Amino acid sequence: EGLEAYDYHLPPEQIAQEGVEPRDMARLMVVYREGPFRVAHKRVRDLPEFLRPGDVLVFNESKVIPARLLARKPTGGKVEILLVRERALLGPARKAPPGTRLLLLSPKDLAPVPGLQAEVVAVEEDLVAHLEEVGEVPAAPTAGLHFTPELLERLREMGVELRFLTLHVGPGTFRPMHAEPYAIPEEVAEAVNRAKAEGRRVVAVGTTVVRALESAYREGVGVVAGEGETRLFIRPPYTFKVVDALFTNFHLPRSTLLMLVAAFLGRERTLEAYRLAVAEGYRFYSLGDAMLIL
Repeated sequence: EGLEAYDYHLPPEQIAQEGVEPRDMARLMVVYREGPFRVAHKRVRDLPEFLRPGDVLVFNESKVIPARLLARKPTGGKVEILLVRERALLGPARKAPPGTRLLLLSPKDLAPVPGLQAEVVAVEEDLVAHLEEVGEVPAAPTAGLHFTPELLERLREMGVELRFLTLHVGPGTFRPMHAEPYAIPEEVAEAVNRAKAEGRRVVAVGTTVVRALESAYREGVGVVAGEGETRLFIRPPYTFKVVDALFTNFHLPRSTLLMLVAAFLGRERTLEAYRLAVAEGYRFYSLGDAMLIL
């Protein structure tokens, strides 16, 4: 058993190499946690049919956390380096034309980090090129990609709340399960708790949202606003305290993501639905189709 309990045959061909356009034309398998095994073979654009006014749809929007770096040109001039994204390529700070700089140890001794170097290349592209191994201390498709401005508007029009929490990404988060740093806005925490108090559904869009909401839950309080971090491995058995429904991609065999879905939908029912998805020609992974568990 072990990892074999979450295994299934996934034809390599069904792992989407490109997304569908419009994005909400991707297929959507609707499966239920309770009652008899039953699914609806739809498209993401059909989501409104399965939601209702008052449902709270929670998404994650990645927020980049730049890195505060201190350098020094070989000549002697200081220069700040706000490493933003592209790994370690995009940044901006201070003057000094396109030249070369030496990475200086923050605390250590403010001395030149061995081998750590960089040189200003182009400008406003996708503005610097570093060398050596970066110092620790100092873009990726997800379930949300399936939504279009149109789908979002249709959801608003039917009274579905659209709430967004923040997943922190970028150089400013580096430290080295994969820890997940996040932030939940006050209005979001408040909206989720009021919905629960009123018996309204909290619908998670993606497992990142699931992990953040469940990690932010406090007994006697509900979900707390603010920053947080979670390295919790959600897997069977697990009782969800916040998430009432889940919109998520089709995950790879033996993946921890599949394990999280298994905890929400049930391991056996999850494997059954996945086998059906395979047999029905669904596309898998990041650019593939989606699943809605109600």
